[PDB]
Amino acid sequence: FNILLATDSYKVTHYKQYPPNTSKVYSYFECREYEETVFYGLQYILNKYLKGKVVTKEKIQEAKDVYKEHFQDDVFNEKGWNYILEKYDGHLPIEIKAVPEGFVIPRGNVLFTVENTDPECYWLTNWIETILVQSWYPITVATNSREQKKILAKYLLETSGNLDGLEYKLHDFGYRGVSSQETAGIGASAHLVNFKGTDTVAGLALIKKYYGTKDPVPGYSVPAAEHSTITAWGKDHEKDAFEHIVTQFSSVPVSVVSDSYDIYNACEKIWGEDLRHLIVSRSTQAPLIIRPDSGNPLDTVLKVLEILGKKFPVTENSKGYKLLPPYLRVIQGDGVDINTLQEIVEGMKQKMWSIENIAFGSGGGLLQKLTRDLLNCSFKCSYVVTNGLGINVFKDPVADPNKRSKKGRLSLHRTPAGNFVTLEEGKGDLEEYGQDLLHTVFKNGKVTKSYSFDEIRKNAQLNI
Amino acid sequence: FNILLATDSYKVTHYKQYPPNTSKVYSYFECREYEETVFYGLQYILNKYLKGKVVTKEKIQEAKDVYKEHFQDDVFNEKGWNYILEKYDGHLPIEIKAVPEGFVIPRGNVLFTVENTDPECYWLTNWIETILVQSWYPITVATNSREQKKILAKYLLETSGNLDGLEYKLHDFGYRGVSSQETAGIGASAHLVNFKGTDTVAGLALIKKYYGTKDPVPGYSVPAAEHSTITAWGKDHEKDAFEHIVTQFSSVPVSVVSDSYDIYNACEKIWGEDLRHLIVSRSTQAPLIIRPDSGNPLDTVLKVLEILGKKFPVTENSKGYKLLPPYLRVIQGDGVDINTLQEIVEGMKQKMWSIENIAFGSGGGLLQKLTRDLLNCSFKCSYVVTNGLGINVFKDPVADPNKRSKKGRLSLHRTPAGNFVTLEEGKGDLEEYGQDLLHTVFKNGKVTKSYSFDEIRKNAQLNI
Ligand SMILES: O=P(O)(O)OC[C@H]1O[C@H](OP(=O)(O)OP(=O)(O)O)[C@H](O)[C@@H]1O
Ligand SMILES: O=P(O)(O)OC[C@H]1O[C@H](OP(=O)(O)OP(=O)(O)O)[C@H](O)[C@@H]1O
Ligand SMILES: NC(=O)c1ccccc1
Ligand SMILES: NC(=O)c1ccccc1
Ligand code: BEF
Ligand code: BEF
Ligand SMILES: [Mg+2]
Ligand SMILES: [Mg+2]
Ligand SMILES: [Mg+2]
Ligand SMILES: [Mg+2]
Repeated sequence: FNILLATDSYKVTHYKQYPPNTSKVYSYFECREYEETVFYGLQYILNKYLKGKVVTKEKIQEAKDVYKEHFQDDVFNEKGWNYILEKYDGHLPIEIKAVPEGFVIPRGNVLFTVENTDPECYWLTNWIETILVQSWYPITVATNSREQKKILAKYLLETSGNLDGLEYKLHDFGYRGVSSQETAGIGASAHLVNFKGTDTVAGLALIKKYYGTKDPVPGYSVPAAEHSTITAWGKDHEKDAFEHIVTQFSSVPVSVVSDSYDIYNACEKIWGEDLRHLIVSRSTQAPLIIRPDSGNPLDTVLKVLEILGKKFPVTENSKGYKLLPPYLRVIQGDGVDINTLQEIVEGMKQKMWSIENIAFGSGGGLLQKLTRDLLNCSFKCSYVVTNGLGINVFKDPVADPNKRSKKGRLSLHRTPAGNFVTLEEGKGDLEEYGQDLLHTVFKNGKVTKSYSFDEIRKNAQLNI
Repeated sequence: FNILLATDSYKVTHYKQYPPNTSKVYSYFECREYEETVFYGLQYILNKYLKGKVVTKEKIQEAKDVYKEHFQDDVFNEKGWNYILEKYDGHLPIEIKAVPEGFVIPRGNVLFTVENTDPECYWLTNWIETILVQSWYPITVATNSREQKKILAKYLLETSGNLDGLEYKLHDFGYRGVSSQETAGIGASAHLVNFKGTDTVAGLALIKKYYGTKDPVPGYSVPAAEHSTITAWGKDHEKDAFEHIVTQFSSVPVSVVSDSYDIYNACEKIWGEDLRHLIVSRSTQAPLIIRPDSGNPLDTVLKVLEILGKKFPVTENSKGYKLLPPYLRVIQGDGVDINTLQEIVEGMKQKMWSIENIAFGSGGGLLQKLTRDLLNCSFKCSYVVTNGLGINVFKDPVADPNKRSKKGRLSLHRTPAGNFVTLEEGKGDLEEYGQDLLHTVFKNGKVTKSYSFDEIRKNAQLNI
């Protein structure tokens, strides 16, 4: 990895475009006006990519050679990079202040600020815009996952009177559905801010290396079938496949995909009659988890529940909702996103089924079908020093008021009613609003303040 | 990186679920039934993740300890992985056959097959499903980027009579808007299959290392401003910023973002009057490229062109379309995806503006707003040998015939009309359709067949 080659190409030319006599460029990130966002993932980027000796003679030469060919021209700021190598032994003269990881912040507030600590390095602040803005991704996954947690909490509480098992109700299925190995780990770690169930193994190492937990691992799985393990037995032998698998995993929870040929027949005839004796004997700690995986997600869940409620003893919980026996549960892992998850839990409640009966698995919906535009994540220059005088800078495009940026030096505060406000134009220095919530997390090549994964989960909790 | 920890958790339990005495699992990838897809990116995966000694005593021990805690149990196949280390020096006993990279193949055809080459490693075929399925991402970037080229080609030909400079008409802006560094390199490389203009630098090194080009680099950029480099001058000095920047880059193309406060004023008054003398003196090889960046994409482009058409000497080309002078162009890089790209060029044609006048930048729409479901990318077991008997396997869910999978040993063929057909159930062996078009690209830890980025580009060309 070479930080000199990890920026937008045009940024290589910006050192020639800023006003002459500029000693400071100060910039910030917001989720510009999903009304509150979980701030998570910066600490990964600081440690992986930004800290320590990030400039060498060799990286400067490599970048010089690449850009000469890429631009067909000599624009690369070799002198500038060489200055960092010589003066700071290749450590970035940059200060970053950030809201603590896990904090839940309303849209349109400063989440982090970036400035150069040496007047020579005025061009560096926005050099690293590209890498820092990629923080949009763990923010958005963390945020969208917690929004699904809110829906789940709401309906579980209404239909059952409590929140037991909430943290295992949305399982990460997204390893194959994301764009790379690196994305898989980052995305999976972001979902684990809110939940404990994951099949995206990549998230575990990332958390362990960059954040840390008191517990051995941040996330858990159970044995589960896929279509190749059912279909390999041949179409006439689905029953043999189910029997083999549940007997193999007789003492732990086991998920068994049941829609290879006909989900309704598998529920009613195979699980519900032929193998019923191998199900009713299971423990509460080792249920059979039937997994439908096709058809309209709502229609299918409701029909599976209807089938099972006719073949197995249903109870009615204290809220008046129907409950399968403890040895039997359902996971819907197909077509799951925040919209369809809401549609399913609502349709269930309508039909008097407890949300206790159901869990969800989500791949693409959870980890891939998200953009930097969902929370309008943007990084803008708001303050510069030119000729030793500070000036408040911003954009305000005529045809789009929603692209207006903030002015001057920024700080984030609690309001008297306990909300948040971002103070502009260095007004936080007036101290009318208690103390700035942004803390220095990076300064001059060093990570200066870290958060464990345990503190992040605590910060990101739901109210209730 | 540890391949033992690079699969969906459930697959760790699958070796216990297959029928007893299974010696072969054979699987395949297709873009299940955007009618044609560019096959690109498997070779990156083969080289980075799968080839060579990918199993060591330490990776086995690492995986063992992680899974013990992740499953709260001993499920991990320590013995099977030890067998691979001991028998093959940690090289994967796997054969992969694939269509050549760059090939443009209709939906619902076999793209690659995977099978184990040791009866003991029947469980390994689908172990590596997760990692290979991520090939969806470069396939989908390459395909959607090629779909945009087809639109650009059609309107450029229609408005101008030729395709000159088509390869620079869609510029990659998506580095900040993807989910990771790795993703950035992968997606940017996929875009470079069709085009030559990129600001995502990460794409260059990936191509150079994994594919190779004749040319020093596969992609090019030009100097361009961002809002920080305009706004840093102060709102009253937008002219000084513009003058400084074009004068710094007087002899190369320069892109100047012009919407910081008022795009229409910037075009009509600042570029069209105050700084006009510095524009009309520029070379054809060094145009000013005005970049609007807000407002309704189509309405803004038309209005911008209308403004410039009144301030600068417009000609009419040989097709009857209006053309700006050669020292002046426009690039629209806000809100660009394949739908809005189509709307703008069509709206331009309607107003008699040559597509020669315009280029596009795209970030999220190009590299991030895409999922594994856009081309329905799926990997399925189609053939197993159990007790020495080969059997053709598939799924066919009742409520979704679009999830039906293919049966048996597969091959890809030309039809007599020169189209593509995928033959099932070993029927390729009958020789009635000529030769299988898949080639062995990986076998037993070695990459056995390879393509340069130049062969890939040539394979991925448009018919035009
Ligand atoms: O939320 P998603 O990204 O869809 O991931 C979840 C789906 O992924 C797996 O199957 P896959 O989609 O690989 O195959 P299928 O379409 O044939 O079920 C799984 O069985 C779910 O169906
Ligand atoms: O296609 P996209 O992924 O949107 O990327 C392209 C956009 O990104 C950059 O600005 P940015 O979006 O960072 O800030 P802005 O929204 O204030 O223009 C660029 O100036 C384009 O507007
Ligand atoms: N455990 C599962 O059911 C699963 C399915 C697909 C992808 C990931 C996990
Ligand atoms: N060169 C550009 O205008 C650009 C803008 C945004 C991101 C990348 C590149
Ligand atoms: F494992 Be199945 F084809 F979703
Ligand atoms: F660089 Be601008 F804020 F799109
Ligand atoms: Mg599935
Ligand atoms: Mg934007
Ligand atoms: Mg912009
Ligand atoms: Mg699917």
